[PDB]
Amino acid sequence: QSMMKAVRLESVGNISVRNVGIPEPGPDDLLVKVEACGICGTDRHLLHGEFPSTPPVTLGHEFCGIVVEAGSAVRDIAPGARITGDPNISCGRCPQCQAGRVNLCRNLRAIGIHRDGGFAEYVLVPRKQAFEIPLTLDPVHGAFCEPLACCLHGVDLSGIKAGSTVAILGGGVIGLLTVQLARLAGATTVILSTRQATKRRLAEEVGATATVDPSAGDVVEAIAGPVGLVPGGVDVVIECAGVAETVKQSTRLAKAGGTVVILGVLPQGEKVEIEPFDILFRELRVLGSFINPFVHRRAADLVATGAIEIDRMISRRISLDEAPDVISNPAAAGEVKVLVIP
Amino acid sequence: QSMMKAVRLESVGNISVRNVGIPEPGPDDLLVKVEACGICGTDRHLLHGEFPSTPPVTLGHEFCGIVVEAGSAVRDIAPGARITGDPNISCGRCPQCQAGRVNLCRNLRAIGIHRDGGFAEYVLVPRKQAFEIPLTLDPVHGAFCEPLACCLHGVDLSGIKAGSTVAILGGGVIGLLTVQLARLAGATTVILSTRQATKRRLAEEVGATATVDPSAGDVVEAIAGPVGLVPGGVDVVIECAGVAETVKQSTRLAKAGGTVVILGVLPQGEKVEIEPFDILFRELRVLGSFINPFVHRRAADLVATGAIEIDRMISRRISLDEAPDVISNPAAAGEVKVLVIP
Amino acid sequence: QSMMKAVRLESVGNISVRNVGIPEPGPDDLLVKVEACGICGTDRHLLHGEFPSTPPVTLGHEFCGIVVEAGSAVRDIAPGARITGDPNISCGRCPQCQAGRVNLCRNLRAIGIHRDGGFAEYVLVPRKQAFEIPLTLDPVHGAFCEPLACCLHGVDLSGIKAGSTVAILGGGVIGLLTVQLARLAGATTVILSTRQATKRRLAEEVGATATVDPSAGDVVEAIAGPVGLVPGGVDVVIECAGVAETVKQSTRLAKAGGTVVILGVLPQGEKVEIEPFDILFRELRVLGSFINPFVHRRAADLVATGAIEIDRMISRRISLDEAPDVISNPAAAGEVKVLVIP
Amino acid sequence: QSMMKAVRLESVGNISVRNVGIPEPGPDDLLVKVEACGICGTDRHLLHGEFPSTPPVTLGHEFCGIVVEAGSAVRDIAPGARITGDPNISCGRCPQCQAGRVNLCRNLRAIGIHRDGGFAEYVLVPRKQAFEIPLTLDPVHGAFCEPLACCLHGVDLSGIKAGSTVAILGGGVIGLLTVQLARLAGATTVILSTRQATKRRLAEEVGATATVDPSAGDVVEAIAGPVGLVPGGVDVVIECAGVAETVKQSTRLAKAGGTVVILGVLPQGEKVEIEPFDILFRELRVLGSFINPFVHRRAADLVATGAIEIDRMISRRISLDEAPDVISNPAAAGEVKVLVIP
Ligand SMILES: NC(=O)c1ccc[n+]([C@@H]2O[C@H](COP(=O)([O-])OP(=O)(O)OC[C@H]3O[C@@H](n4cnc5c(N)ncnc54)[C@H](OP(=O)(O)O)[C@@H]3O)[C@@H](O)[C@H]2O)c1
Ligand SMILES: NC(=O)c1ccc[n+]([C@@H]2O[C@H](COP(=O)([O-])OP(=O)(O)OC[C@H]3O[C@@H](n4cnc5c(N)ncnc54)[C@H](OP(=O)(O)O)[C@@H]3O)[C@@H](O)[C@H]2O)c1
Ligand SMILES: NC(=O)c1ccc[n+]([C@@H]2O[C@H](COP(=O)([O-])OP(=O)(O)OC[C@H]3O[C@@H](n4cnc5c(N)ncnc54)[C@H](OP(=O)(O)O)[C@@H]3O)[C@@H](O)[C@H]2O)c1
Ligand SMILES: NC(=O)c1ccc[n+]([C@@H]2O[C@H](COP(=O)([O-])OP(=O)(O)OC[C@H]3O[C@@H](n4cnc5c(N)ncnc54)[C@H](OP(=O)(O)O)[C@@H]3O)[C@@H](O)[C@H]2O)c1
Ligand SMILES: [Zn+2]
Ligand SMILES: [Zn+2]
Ligand SMILES: [Zn+2]
Ligand SMILES: [Zn+2]
Repeated sequence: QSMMKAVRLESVGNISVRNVGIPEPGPDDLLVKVEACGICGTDRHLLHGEFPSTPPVTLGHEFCGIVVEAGSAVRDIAPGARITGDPNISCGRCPQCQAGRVNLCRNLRAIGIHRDGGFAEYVLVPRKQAFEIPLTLDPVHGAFCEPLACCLHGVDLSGIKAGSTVAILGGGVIGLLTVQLARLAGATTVILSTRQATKRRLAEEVGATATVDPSAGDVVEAIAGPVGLVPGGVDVVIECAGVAETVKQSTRLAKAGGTVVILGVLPQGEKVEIEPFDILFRELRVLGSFINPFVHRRAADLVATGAIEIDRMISRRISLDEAPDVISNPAAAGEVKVLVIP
Repeated sequence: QSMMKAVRLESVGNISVRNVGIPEPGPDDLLVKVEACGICGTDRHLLHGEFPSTPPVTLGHEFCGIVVEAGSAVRDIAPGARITGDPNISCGRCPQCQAGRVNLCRNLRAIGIHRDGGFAEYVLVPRKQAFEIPLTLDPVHGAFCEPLACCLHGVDLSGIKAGSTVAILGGGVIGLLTVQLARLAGATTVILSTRQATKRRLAEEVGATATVDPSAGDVVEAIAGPVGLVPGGVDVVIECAGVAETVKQSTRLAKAGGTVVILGVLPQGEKVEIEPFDILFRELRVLGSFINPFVHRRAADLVATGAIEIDRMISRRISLDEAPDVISNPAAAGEVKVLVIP
Repeated sequence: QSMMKAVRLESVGNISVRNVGIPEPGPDDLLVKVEACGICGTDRHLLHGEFPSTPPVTLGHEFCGIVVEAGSAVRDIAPGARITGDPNISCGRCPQCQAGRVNLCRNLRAIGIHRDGGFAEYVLVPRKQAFEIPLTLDPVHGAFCEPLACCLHGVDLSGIKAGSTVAILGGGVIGLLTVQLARLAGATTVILSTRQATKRRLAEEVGATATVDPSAGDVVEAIAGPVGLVPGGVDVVIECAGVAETVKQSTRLAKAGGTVVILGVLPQGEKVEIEPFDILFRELRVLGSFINPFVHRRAADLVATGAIEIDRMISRRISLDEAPDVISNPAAAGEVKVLVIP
Repeated sequence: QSMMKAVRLESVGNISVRNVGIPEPGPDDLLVKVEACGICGTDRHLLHGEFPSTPPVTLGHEFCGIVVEAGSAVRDIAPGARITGDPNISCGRCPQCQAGRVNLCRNLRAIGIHRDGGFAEYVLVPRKQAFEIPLTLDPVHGAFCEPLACCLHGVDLSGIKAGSTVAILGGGVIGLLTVQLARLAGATTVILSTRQATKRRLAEEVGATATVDPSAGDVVEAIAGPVGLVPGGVDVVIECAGVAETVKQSTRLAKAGGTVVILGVLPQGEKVEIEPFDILFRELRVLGSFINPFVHRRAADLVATGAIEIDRMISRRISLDEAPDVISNPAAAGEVKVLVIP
């Protein structure tokens, strides 16, 4: 019996590297030897039961790798191909799915959450979830297609176009990918707010035209106020922090007629105040943006053509054995993305 | 000197019928003999200084009438024509105006607020604000084009289409016109929530497929709950009450992927709680809708073709002399729209 | 061995009723006892090889019926349920599919074309293609969900909204369903052009505000000319005839800023002249509309709620044995839809 | 009496530099000392009566300059300010205008066509047509805001977004500005077809990822064919040549589900063949794009922030006296934009 290492969430709180069998693919699956899988802040939440899951299960939902076996029903992608995986499996038979709102599937299953994921030497990827990318690419770059696709869906919703002004709240990997996607979609002012200096400097290397530090003073006045960066507000605010303060500032940063996109996840049940008078009189749009419906191919192509800076986003590369400790502890100071390389 | 009665807001709190000169039109104005002007809940707010204004000023911004004099620069509408007036004058030179967001003009002036309005025998209407409608029409029907246009802008924003399910919160004139516009835009379920029986019955006569009474139990469960009218939520919620409770219920009535449109005006500075987790995970849209940008002609045409029921919306017809008392007191029990006929 | 009648296209030109085995469902299929299947003009084309197919094959792609067996993997629709079938099976793995353009799937297979269809006592319907509708419904009404869904996609593309003016060219079943969907989507003028009197009268019974006869004079002048029904053109033209003349008139019927939607199928390779100067200077939109992407559930719900008149659309009800003759001959004089009842 | 040179179109065929009075502004006008006015191919058409005009009239509709006098009603832009002018004056009172389709105004008047334009030392610009830009800017850059705004409207219509693939047909100033706007709007492949080598090289300096020469072989195969640049077609084709061949190739370059935008002006009455079968079965959009509705401020801001390369677009700078000859003759070999500097 041929074995492999896998980082397994045994149950809420219990995570370790274990030896498991190499899975064998059904007729519509690909078996993929993982080149990289990214660690997400969702993975920490999954560990502490803050998001649901079906333990025991191999974590990891941000991965790419080389197809080493195809199932008998798969005929258009062969062994040797490189793919990135869309972890979100929609059912195709519920009313959300039949309306094209596949991200809102009521039977949604995610690879790395309800099915064994990418923190392992090998991972099973159903064919429909597999997106082919060039062999000439840097081997780890494909691991970014998933978080990039989430950001691209948000940027699509926002209406950013040539000449837009944009504020992004939060300088994690989502904020920083969003800075880049904002510039690519034509924004000529892209302001990023984040408390860490290192992350502000990185924002500027990957496209931010300015940055602000919310420790240093009132961000709303710094950005939107009479002597701020963009007096009267920006066209688009993208909230990428998932904390009450940034959600709360978002509408006051928007100009009249502007849009707020909520990418950040605030804990369930937690409440934040809005002012409906202002939403009406300034005709705002407040839009939730959830995962990656029909954008994975575009995301894969952006990475394939080198339109996105990926290398500066990688803070660290670790082994499978090191993963449980990194996932069990909070992120390090200037940390953007940690890649698990099996 | 030829005179006329006008209902004048002398200053905050002070309203009475006065004799004023018949205005003489500039070269781009029409002088219109008023056939009807509607009283709005905004008119009560204006009286008590809750919305700003430039007193002393003739109130009334929902009117139609017969052109009796044209200014020298006006050449395409002659004396004898019937028109309805768009009260909202945009400047055309500020950045909102140049972006096509004329409802967000930073120099906005409204007839009946910053300029003498329609509670008078005659009213001056700049040509660009005048929309011609048929002489064969019921003389008072034109007075509804303004509130109808506000509702039409909201319905446009909402995305209601053939087969949509819709909940409307508040059974004033805006709610009830919105019920009708929802059906016309293709909604096959249109549910109206309002506390007054009389207004629920009227809702059903003008297109509501069901009504609910928020006194009688939990509206959210009655509409969206497992054994409610539309289990799982409606496609579109239009909030037309302008109170904290309906704003607050709106998102919980929407299905995943749904839209909330805020038409109702909540007092400035007043705060209401949302749950950002739900907005994100259920990918909601929350949209403010403000007045009547580029929809006045369509609104006038809907009234001209008889697609909207207007007669059941008129609760009472009063004289100029009776107006100060009706405006100074709260609305009567089953009151929908009061028309001032000079 | 239990048998059934099926109308089989043996090969190009060869069509007859044959006895075939009752199919047995795979684990994701439903076996459906057909209550009705509609005959389409596409079925005549399929017979004469003008559209491709994989003979021998049972024709019929417009059907509804009662589930009599479920495959082992199907758990949410049981025997006894009534369903309508979406005949268009998309692959989910090609680039069109992954972009959400499932109607443009490059591996598209249609029930009744590449797979055995509904002109039989029983039909296999993969679960994802099955849409549940009420048992209380008229048994034959479900057979209209497919052509209705095609029309609904066209009407969605057109931008028809409250107060739109609309011309529809061609009074077959597509034109007539489109008249109804135009009114439901809020059009207040809906003009239908067709040469047959009987079909003009029917158009008026199901929502057309006027009709025109292209034999009787210049349709462009009758509709759009200075003394026509809508001087200067309509907002939306929907071409539903599939002949060179209606395609050619479409742009001249549209007002400046208007939209043309092409629903009609003109023979491959056939050419029609446009005037690019006019398309530019009058800023027209010309849009192709192809089948039924993500609209089948909405179509099924419109039929379920009785928002569409179906009974007046049924010209005749025939047996399986009568089908080969009706399909082999051209349509009769006032013929709208012929239903095959097994 | 203080005088100035002006390039005047005396009547069809007759163009020369003349001495005219310096105009005096009405109360809503600005008097602008011209820093630059661009020559357009429309100016040649105007000379030979191919487009209408109201001679005698000063030509020039692509200009910027310094405000030297304000009319008494103008209070927000003072002498000393730099502005670029929107030449297209809409009436605000026709049905197109009231629907927000200001580019389709039926009473449209253009500065440089129906009113004295920018080929003069001074030009009158009504305040609403004046867009302020920075004094720190290169003095001639403002002259590009008008053609840039036309291209921006086209790019908005096209739906180009992050990751789009694009073909542009014609390498004049419109094509080349469109290459730049395509890249800025997020296109990762931007292919430009033009016969002149010099213009292909320039396309590559300002953002084209590839270029093709339609003299060298079949452009449709070179771009969209099985071994072309983008097998199966691009997302967006923008036709910028205004000749029958490029209009005709446009649809065959588009992928299934793609968009064609027609910016190019083909002579009135001239006809080109389309294939309606292909438009339907490949669900294409063919969109006319006409001038600059509500995009002038965004265009001015793109030039103000330096997001567009302007200097490489200027082929030559000439005096007023040289203008009649340049306008009377066809454009020179590698000519992109000629600027008249008074
Ligand atoms: N919608 C979706 O489909 C989707 C997909 C993936 C992730 N997410 C969510 O998106 C959010 C960001 O994810 P991530 O992976 O980038 O997480 P992250 O590493 O937590 O990034 C968020 C960052 O926001 C910054 N921040 C905190 N408070 C702030 C404030 N008041 N103002 C400005 N910045 C502040 C922090 O950096 P400093 O320490 O420098 O301030 C923090 O690192 C999370 O809520 C995550 O759950 C959503
Ligand atoms: N966005 C715009 O451009 C625009 C334009 C015009 C007006 N407005 C605003 O729209 C709102 C409605 O105007 P209107 O003229 O129709 O005013 P209205 O006569 O005040 O109508 C609102 C109605 O809502 C009902 N209501 C109150 N609490 C409720 C609850 N908890 N649940 C359900 N219904 C409730 C009341 O009827 P019952 O007594 O039967 O409950 C009340 O009559 C106002 O806020 C107004 O300022 C906005
Ligand atoms: N896009 C899609 O997904 C889709 C789906 C289904 C069908 N289709 C296509 O849509 C078209 C209509 O289908 P159908 O089933 O309704 O077919 P149909 O029964 O052929 O209807 C077309 C009708 O157009 C009328 N007509 C012919 N020439 C005309 C003219 N010059 N002016 C006005 N009317 C004219 C005819 O009626 P009179 O004899 O009264 O003139 C004819 O009956 C066909 O081309 C079909 O292939 C497309
Ligand atoms: N929609 C609007 O609002 C708007 C605004 C301004 C201008 N326009 C129009 O847009 C068009 C372009 O204007 P422009 O000022 O850029 O004019 P231009 O200088 O005439 O540019 C068109 C260029 O197309 C190229 N061309 C000709 N035939 C070609 C072919 N078969 N394939 C590829 N390229 C070809 C030519 O360059 P080579 O010699 O290198 O081929 C020619 O220089 C004109 O029709 C103009 O009227 C429209
Ligand atoms: Zn689903
Ligand atoms: Zn303004
Ligand atoms: Zn496919
Ligand atoms: Zn106009």
